[PDB]
Amino acid sequence: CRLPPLPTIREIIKLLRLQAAKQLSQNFLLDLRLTDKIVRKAGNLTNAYVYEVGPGPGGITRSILNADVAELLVVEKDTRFIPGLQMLSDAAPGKLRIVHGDVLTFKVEKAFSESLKRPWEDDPPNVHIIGNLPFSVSTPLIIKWLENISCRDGPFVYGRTQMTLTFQKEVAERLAANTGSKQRSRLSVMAQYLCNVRHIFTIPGQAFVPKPEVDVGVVHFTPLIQPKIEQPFKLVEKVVQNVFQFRRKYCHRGLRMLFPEAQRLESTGRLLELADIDPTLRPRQLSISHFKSLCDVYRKMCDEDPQLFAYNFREELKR
RNA sequence: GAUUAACCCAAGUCAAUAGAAGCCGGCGUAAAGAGUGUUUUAGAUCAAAUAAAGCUAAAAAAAUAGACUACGAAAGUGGCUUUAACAUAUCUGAACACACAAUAGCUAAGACCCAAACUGGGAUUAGAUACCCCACUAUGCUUAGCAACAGUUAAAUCAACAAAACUGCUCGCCAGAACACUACGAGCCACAGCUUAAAACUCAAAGGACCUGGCGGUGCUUCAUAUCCCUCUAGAGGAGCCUGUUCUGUAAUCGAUAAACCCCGAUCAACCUCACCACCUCUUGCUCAGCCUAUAUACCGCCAUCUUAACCCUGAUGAAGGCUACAAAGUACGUUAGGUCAAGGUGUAGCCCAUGAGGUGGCAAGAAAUGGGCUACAUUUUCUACCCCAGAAAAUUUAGCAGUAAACUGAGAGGCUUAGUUGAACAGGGCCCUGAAGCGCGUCGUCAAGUCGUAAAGUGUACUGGAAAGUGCACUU
Ligand SMILES: [Mg+2]
Ligand SMILES: [Mg+2]
Ligand SMILES: [Mg+2]
Ligand SMILES: [Mg+2]
Ligand SMILES: [Mg+2]
Ligand SMILES: [Mg+2]
Ligand SMILES: [Mg+2]
Ligand SMILES: [Mg+2]
Ligand SMILES: [Mg+2]
Ligand SMILES: [Mg+2]
Repeated sequence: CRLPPLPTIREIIKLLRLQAAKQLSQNFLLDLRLTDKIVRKAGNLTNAYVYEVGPGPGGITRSILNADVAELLVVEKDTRFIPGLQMLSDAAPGKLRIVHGDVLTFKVEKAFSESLKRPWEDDPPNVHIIGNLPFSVSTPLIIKWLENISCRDGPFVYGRTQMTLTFQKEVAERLAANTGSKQRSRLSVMAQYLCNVRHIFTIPGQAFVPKPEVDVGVVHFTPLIQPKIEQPFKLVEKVVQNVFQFRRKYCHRGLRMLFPEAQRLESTGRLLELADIDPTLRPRQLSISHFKSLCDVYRKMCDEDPQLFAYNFREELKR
């Protein structure tokens, strides 16, 4: 399968009409070899349906097409790259389906046929997502898709679709952080009670043609058959955010803020005691089972008190 | 590895192992010396502070003085008054004694004007501003808790680099990488994660200071900037023939005349003749015949192409370096599948029932777009007399630069060489490129190495869920 040569940075500057190399405001991975590595780590893609986000110049696109995919849905925001992607599509007829639009609003649930939809408890449904997006867009995207897994909608109408996304090295570590680690944070819990998350490898900044001052991690997500917390996404998000707002103080200092001041002291204690959270646990020392306990007790407290779930302590400190 | 020869020791040789064999050397940068004061058994010779009360002026914390450099052990202290008040008559000596001081990180409560990591909300490109605006947390606040000392500048000062080297006297510290790596395990946790280590082991290094450089490099700056530009000046497209290329067409050549014609120049086809096409004939014949058929892709010739050290000083006699003019170390021929067989040769090959000699017919093209050439092209003209006061007729390109362009005459060897006459127009800006110097920059990556690809700013720490890095707090130049 012969494909067009990859565009060098010269052609890319000419294409974006910048006429210089220090005005891109973007970093491109123009190394087909690292992209081969990433597509290898994404799994066995033979006759797979790949939803590739943030195509850009097309190193990831070329790497994926080199693997024997069936359909490769591309979603590009910029129109200066559609010409190159159209040349790629013509070089490999029938495999590249290009679309123009934002990945944060694009509806993947209708993109692929309904004959690929496997049940949730069965194997991942032969539909993969691969992404090298701006880090300013991959974090909202992963939050949105985590909500989708919690609701079993969106890209996960086909089942437990696997994701391979590039994040910043720190963000990737935090996504794949263990209990007690110095990178354990909100993002770790939020990703980990819904997915098996693996930080596979780190690409140094020197490998990107405009070299960034950061490293880039590649992280693989596989939705879990049995989520570790069976509560609504927004409730878990609220609990985790209030726990982790004070990362270096005891866990109760952050949990007291879920309740109005009037009943802060007694309600916080009731929460902790109907859970079994030792109040000397600092937030990085809480496993997903501690958060499951807190979420269950908090769901109860909300269900016998309607006003609670909408409470925001800063809206009460304003007055 | 074998073999030859050599070397050492020798009734031994020498592989392994183990001993013998070593601190009066150093601690800014290589391993090793500061938070401050007091005391301490011994050893040595060197016998504008601080705390209290009160009080305040401009706008709680203190402009001017302060260009001052004082007080205090250090951290620190600079609004006014008053009261207390600023140890000690030799030095060294604390992990363990007493006082202070600062730096992290958490824990309890408390205040909250203001600011503010995180967290929400609003506005913005066409991955918006990461950056603007609003609100409000942690936090910033307040408590209580977790090398010394004395003398020297004499010497060769002087591994270098810092910060000129020194002695004496005392304490502490230092004897490769290695403040290496590693979780047998332990604690917390409670099946899967976090925190916590020395030693072995391995190696011949590790470490410190300095120097040369090299980029077959990168851009720009100014001017000399002549050729080349650009401007500017003066002429050069229509018509008729002849040539170049293309397409179309034929069996074929609208091809040539030391070989026709013409007898003004030239010329087209000529029934010349050679050349081409289609048919035939001749044969030992011309004369041991006949062809200009090839070759300089044979040489020669003629043109053209390309290539063509020493000495003396400086750095402590280290790598290393050496300039000032009102002068401070510098001086001494080949090459070519080249063209030319027309003003010229010396050879070599070819066919010899044909590459020779004849005969019968045909052949005589068409069409465009463009390239080139030759003629006539006038009123500032043409004809006569005269040699200048008469009468009759009717777009690219080439040069420029001066006796040049343009126009007009003569002489030659027989398209080329020389001698004359008349005689213009324009004449301003900038470059390529060498010349003359100056500044800066600059000193690539990756999957298994290429049979790989390509040309205000910082340092920490904390949080970060719109993180290709941002913000907050404290510091540095
Ligand atoms: Mg023996
Ligand atoms: Mg040291
Ligand atoms: Mg003392
Ligand atoms: Mg505020
Ligand atoms: Mg001492
Ligand atoms: Mg003819
Ligand atoms: Mg003949
Ligand atoms: Mg020749
Ligand atoms: Mg942020
Ligand atoms: Mg910072």
